Amino acid sequence: AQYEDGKQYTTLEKPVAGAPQVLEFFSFFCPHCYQFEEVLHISDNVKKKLPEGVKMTKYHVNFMGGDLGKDLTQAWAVAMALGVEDKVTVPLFEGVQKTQTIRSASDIRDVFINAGIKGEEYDAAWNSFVVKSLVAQQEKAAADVQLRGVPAMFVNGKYQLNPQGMDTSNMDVFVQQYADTVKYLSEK
Repeated sequence: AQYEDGKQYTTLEKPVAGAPQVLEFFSFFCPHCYQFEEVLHISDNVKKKLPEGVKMTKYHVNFMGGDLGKDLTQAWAVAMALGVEDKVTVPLFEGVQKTQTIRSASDIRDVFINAGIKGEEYDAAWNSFVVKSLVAQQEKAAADVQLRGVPAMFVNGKYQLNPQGMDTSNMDVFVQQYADTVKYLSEK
């Protein structure tokens, strides 16, 4: 067929019940994730092609960057709680990987302040139990698919995108194949 298990996607041995419809995992430490987000704009091109009634979820992971990695998962929970993902994603990626000016929880916080989130508001969220449960959700989602690498995308808790089985000679064409594959899996 044109789409084949084991080629553009894989099937989870152990399907995950009640999983988000489209679930993407990343780390601000992850070099391919940087490419996916700032150069390829994967999350965005996927959404443009998702059928109506299909929601997209994006979670940060702990297993890269040690202590700072965990802080970033909590900051990403803060980002989700305040709904400011589209304001902090670029400066966090560049702060960790481009300028390398993010070295501590305080440096992460600076990114939010610079993005116009007020200090009291950031700190309140950071220390909130709503953010604690959002950290819990991120961890549990990754745990449910035995996640050992990023970037990763899962559709309906049963299919895992397989980008290594795609031509990367043209960046535009890779992105649409990725997006079209997600659309296909979504309609499965």
